Formats: sequence, C-alpha cells, structure tokens
Amino acid sequence: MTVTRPRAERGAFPPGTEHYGRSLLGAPLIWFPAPAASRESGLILAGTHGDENSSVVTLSCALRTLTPSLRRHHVVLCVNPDGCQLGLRANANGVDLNRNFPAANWKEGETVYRWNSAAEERDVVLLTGDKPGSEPETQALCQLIHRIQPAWVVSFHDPLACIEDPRHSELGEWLAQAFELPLVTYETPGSFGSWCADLNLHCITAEFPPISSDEASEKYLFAMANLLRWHPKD
Amino acid sequence: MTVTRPRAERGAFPPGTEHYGRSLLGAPLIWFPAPAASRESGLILAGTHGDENSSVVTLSCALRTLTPSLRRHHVVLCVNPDGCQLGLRANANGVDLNRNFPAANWKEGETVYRWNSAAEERDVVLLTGDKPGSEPETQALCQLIHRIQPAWVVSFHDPLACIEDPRHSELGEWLAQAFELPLVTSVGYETPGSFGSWCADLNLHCITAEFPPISSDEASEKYLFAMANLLRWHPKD
Ligand SMILES: C[As](C)(=O)[O-]
Ligand SMILES: C[As](C)(=O)[O-]
Ligand SMILES: [Zn+2]
Ligand SMILES: [Zn+2]
Repeated sequence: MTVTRPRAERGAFPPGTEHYGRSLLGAPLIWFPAPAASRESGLILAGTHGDENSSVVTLSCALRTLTPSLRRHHVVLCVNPDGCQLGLRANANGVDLNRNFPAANWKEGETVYRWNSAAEERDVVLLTGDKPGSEPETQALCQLIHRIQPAWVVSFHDPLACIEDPRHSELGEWLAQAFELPLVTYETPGSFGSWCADLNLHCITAEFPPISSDEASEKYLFAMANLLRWHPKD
Repeated sequence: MTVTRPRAERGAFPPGTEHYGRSLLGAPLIWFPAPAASRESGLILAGTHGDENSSVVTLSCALRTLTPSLRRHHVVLCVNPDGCQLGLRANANGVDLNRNFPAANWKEGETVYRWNSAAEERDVVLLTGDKPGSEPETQALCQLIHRIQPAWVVSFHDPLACIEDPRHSELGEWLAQAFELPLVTSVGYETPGSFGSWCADLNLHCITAEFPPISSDEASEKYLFAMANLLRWHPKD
C-alpha cells in the first residue's frame, strides 16, 4: 500500500535474499533480486572497498525503507565482505578488488592508494591479483552480472563528492539532482568501470562525500530509495 | 625504531591473526591476540553493531599503523561480521547482539533502537534472541573472554559521542581526554542483555567508548592518534 515501510519495521530486510558466491574467507556473497524485475532492471552495488561504508549502510537502509514491490533494480550491499569486517580497503589477500577485474587493461603488479582525504600522496600499497579476475569476489560479481545482465550499473564509492557518468546521461543527472552532487563525464586499469566499458555495460560510479553513516542514512535516505525505484521519466 | 609503520605499508595486517569462531552466515570471527600478553592485557572491541563502521575502520587503521612490538592489548575488529556486510545493526537473525548476552538481566522478546540521531524516538524493533546468549557471535565472544581472561574491555560504538565508564577510572578519564569525548557513567536508558551487563556480572571492567557521528575518512585522521595510543596504554607509573 504505502511508498515506505513504517520505521518500526525497518530493522530487518524484506524476505527474498539470495547468495551468489562465497568470499575468500567463507562469508556468503549476497544479492537482493529485484521483485519488480524486468529487462530495464539495473544493478546497484556498494562496498567494493571494505572501508567505504557510508554507502553500504545508506543502501541497506534504503532497501529496508522502500516497500518491496516498488524496487526495480538488483542490489549488492557489499562486494567485499571480508575487507568489510576487517575495516580495510582490500579483500583478505591484500588485493585492491577494483584493480582486479578481468578487463582488457588489467595490468599485473602493485597498486597504491591514499591514507585518507588529508593524505596528499597515494603511497599505501596493495596488490592487483595473481591473474586477471583472480579473487573469488571478482569472479562472483562478474558471473552475477553476466547471468542477470543489468541494463546499467551504479557503483558506490567514497570520498570524492560527485557522480561520474562518462556517457553524460539521464540517470547520471537524476543522480546529481537527488544526491545534490556535481556530475562529471574508463582507463583505471583492472577497475570495474573498465570491465563494464569492454561490454558497453553502462557504469556510473557514485562517489559519496566523507560522511558518517549516521548523517547519510538521513541525508541520503530518500535519494537512495528513489534510486531503487528509478525509471526514465520519459 | 619508529612508533608507527610507514604509511606506504599499512595496507595489510601485521602477522598473528586468529579465529575465535564463525558468524551465523559462515564468516570467520577474527581476533588479534596481543604479542606478549600479560596480566595488564585488556581487550579492544568493535563492530558489535554492523552499521557502527567508523570505529571498525579506525581500530583497523590503528592496528595496521602502530608498530606491532608495542601492542599491549588484544583486538577484535568486528564482533558482528554479518552485520557489517549487511550495513545492518543486528546480526543475520534480526537479533540485537547487545541485548543477547547471557547477563542476569537478559529479557526475551523485542528491543528498540533509534533509526538515527535525527529520529525523535526509539521505535525500530529488533529481537533479543530466543534464549540468553542465543547467537553464535555472542557465544563465541563470551568464550574468548573466558579463555583469555582480559584485564578489562573497551567496546566502541556509534554515535553517542562519549566515554561510558561505570567505574569512573583512569582508563576512562584517559579515554575521555585522548578522544576529546565527555566522560559519563551510562547511556541514560536500560539495555537488558548488553555486553556491559554481562561484563558487570563477571566483575569484568567494561567501558563503552561511543564515537560521535563521523566518517571513516576523518576518523582515520582525527582519532588515529588516540586509537594507536590505546593499543599501548598502561596506567600512570
Ligand atoms: C580511486 As578508485 C577508481 O579505486 O575509487
Ligand atoms: C544501545 As548501546 C549502549 O549498545 O549504544
Ligand atoms: Zn574508492
Ligand atoms: Zn550502539
């Protein structure tokens, strides 16, 4: 009946969850199949990086806020659940998963990244994997996308405050309006966006700003929930 | 000879990780035993609630920063690894793990938390377990703390911005000063089956350190000093 479930009921997910694999350490890889599924259904995902959690919690809350039958798009809350309980960027093998996809530009070697926003120089080192798509997490996500074939992917990260949509599109600016973030128009080797580029899978990286889970779950709750509900207003 | 590992290599964990069990969904329960544990060795805890992320990244950063030799205290980054992955406060059973401890004051049925700091009341319903200490995450931690017998426990949460020391002791006043958070004895509401409630019945000193609302990006900046010093904390002498 209502657009949203009463707050008193939002402690738990609506029943429906499936598993799409297992993490390196044995935690399930989880995804939430859209109830209103169709060929227009996109894939919304988060937590590729274990320390990027404002977007994980906000999407979880949105999932638990929007009445099920209104959700059009498939959701993965956390791509990297090991890195996530270890509060770190990489998975459990030290691999920057977003340098591990079996894209055409997957170079093997080392990657580096910034300590925080106040970090200035990308010095903190990680690896890229042994072979392309080497990690369990990478394959599972890739296999999940090939099976369901989303019309588009929106990949949440942080803390750059913007929407990155190389297509310049209706979604990428719906996203700009509703999250009040600037829009901006993939070469990052072995990243998710390069791998989608190869397939002409539309991929928008949704870069949260540095924000608490406590603020985001209020500030960004509605924009997120509307994202699960989105359709080109035509 | 440095107090901290070089920023360039803080991407991995220093050796000596162990498992003290399995989450409901099958993830490992992971802990980081203190290098040379002594009678002084205490316990530093995080991620009891899976959406209270900013301390689990902060503690993971501190653990990955401070030079390993200098660590005095045991560490659990994530009590509820199914919680953290699901961006949820409860575990995979809709149980509030901090109402699930086999303390004497454990009560069956429902518990309610605050949606967020914006919400005017506590009305979001969770479960307390179908029995005292029902949940695997809860049992595993309870047995860990029996095996190791810590000097004390600091458990980090979100987002009440304060240090809750029921004893008002030194560590409590250290924590208050080091993290620039007020020192208080309680969250002015009742929490049956809470971890601290279980600790009090064992006469184990538990301190809950509540972060304020703060991103993992600024907490990895603003509080890394304090967290790192907590891993090597000793009384005044
Ligand atoms: C710096 As990136 C493309 O790994 O979010
Ligand atoms: C409700 As509490 C003391 O676990 O923040
Ligand atoms: Zn990132
Ligand atoms: Zn709490």
